[PDB]
Amino acid sequence: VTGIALGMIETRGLVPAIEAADAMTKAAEVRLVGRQFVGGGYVTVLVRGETGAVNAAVRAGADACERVGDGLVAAHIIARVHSEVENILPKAPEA
Amino acid sequence: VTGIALGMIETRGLVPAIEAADAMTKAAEVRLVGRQFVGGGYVTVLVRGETGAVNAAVRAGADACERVGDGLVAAHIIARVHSEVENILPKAPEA
Amino acid sequence: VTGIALGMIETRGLVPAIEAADAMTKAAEVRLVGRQFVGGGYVTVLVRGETGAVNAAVRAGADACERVGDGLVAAHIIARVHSEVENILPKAPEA
Amino acid sequence: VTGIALGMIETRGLVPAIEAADAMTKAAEVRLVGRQFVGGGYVTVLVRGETGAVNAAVRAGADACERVGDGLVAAHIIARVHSEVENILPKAPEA
Amino acid sequence: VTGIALGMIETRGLVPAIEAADAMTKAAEVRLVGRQFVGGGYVTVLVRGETGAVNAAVRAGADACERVGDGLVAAHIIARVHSEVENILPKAPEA
Amino acid sequence: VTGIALGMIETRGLVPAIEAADAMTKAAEVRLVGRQFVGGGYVTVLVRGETGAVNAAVRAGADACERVGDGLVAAHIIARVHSEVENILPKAPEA
Repeated sequence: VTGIALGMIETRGLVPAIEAADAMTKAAEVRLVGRQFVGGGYVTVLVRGETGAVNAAVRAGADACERVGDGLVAAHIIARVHSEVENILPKAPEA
Repeated sequence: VTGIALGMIETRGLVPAIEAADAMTKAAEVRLVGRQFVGGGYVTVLVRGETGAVNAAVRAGADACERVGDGLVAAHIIARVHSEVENILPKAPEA
Repeated sequence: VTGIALGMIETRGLVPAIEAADAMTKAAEVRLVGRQFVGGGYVTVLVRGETGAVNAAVRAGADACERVGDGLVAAHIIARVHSEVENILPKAPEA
Repeated sequence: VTGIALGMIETRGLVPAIEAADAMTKAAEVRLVGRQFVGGGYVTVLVRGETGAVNAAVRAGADACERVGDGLVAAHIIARVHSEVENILPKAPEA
Repeated sequence: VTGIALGMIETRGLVPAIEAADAMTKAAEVRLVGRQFVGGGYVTVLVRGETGAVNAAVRAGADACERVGDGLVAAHIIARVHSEVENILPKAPEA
Repeated sequence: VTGIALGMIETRGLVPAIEAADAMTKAAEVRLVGRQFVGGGYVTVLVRGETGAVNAAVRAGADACERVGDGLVAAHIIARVHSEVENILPKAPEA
């Protein structure tokens, strides 16, 4: 796979997170690299790919959870992070 | 057992979670694979099975906690996740 | 002791939790098997016994904390959980 | 020292907790056996002693933090817990 | 250094905490002995010194963060804690 | 690199945090030294540099997340912390 764009969707609840997480990977060719628990209820999900692929993922992921549980927080794409920032980005999630 | 659909119910409180967790397994043939603490008070419960089995579980689990403690958050079914997503799904809960 | 019913009281604060925890064990013959911190402020307390014993525990535990600190969240009894669910139930609390 | 009554004060903030914690021990002869972080912002402080000693502690501790930071949550005394309950009570706090 | 008074400022956010933490040490001769995360968003910062030194620290620290981020929670001085209470006070923060 | 000014942006959500984190490093020459989870939903991001560099970073980082997810909390610069304070500042984030 090996694109490096970043898709991110932030939710309130893990349940919306997991639909997001899944609709995203069903959408385009992304890699789910992280699911984090931020405290306070937000959960983020994070996937990497090429730019087209990651643009689609997030769109699809957005309108999939927007009404699941307590809903969507943000949904956002950095087509190319800076190497400085990959030091806080996970490689693969913790199962 | 070995179905792979996913049942998920998100709650506010562990106490509603545990009724959910139990009414679900009493309902159909599902496996309780996870109970997670999301921070901020939501707790999720997660079970796997075949599709029929997991459709029933969640329905039953929903109307069982909807009035327990602080109540139900979401209740949702992914009849078939993508392997990318099983990397954040637990296999069995932590006792 | 060795009943298997379940008593559960959910609170907002540990202080209400501990009165609950104590009035419960003073009430009937239950075993305090868990005190968990759910994040977000709820704390749950959990005890096992026979059915009569655990019915009484919770009643007594309820009206004991209902006005302690930030108060009672839920109070609820599963006279018989399913073995699937004992995989998230603790055996004895962590001191 | 070795009384076994229990004094408990629950706060919103550690800062009110620490004034409580200190005014309490200055008040009567109690032992500070625990300071716990409950998540969600409440912090509890817990001390043991004889009954007179622990009655005074809490009174003094109450009106000492009631206006510190975000304030007092509860303040409560179990003159004698049940041994079942000492399994969730700490022996000495974690420094 | 080795005074034993205690300065404490509680905040909502780490960012106000860190300005506090710094304006305090710039103010008088205190030792930053702790920065704790209380859950729920409050963060506390804690410094030791002589009494004059620690009185000044906190004043300076107060009006420095009162408008940073989500702001100041409390700000408070125990000129002399009881040894019972030093069992919950850290010696030096965790970097 | 090796400046020692400090840039800090506090957010509500990790997703705004990560845009901040990235726009900052794209802005000037800073080092991302930390991303912390404060509990309760705030997340902070922290970078070091020279003064000019770190002034720019934060400005850029501010108006980049102000509308991402749940948004910006604070945004703040200590051109020179005190060595006492570097004992709570991380050296490099945890990946």
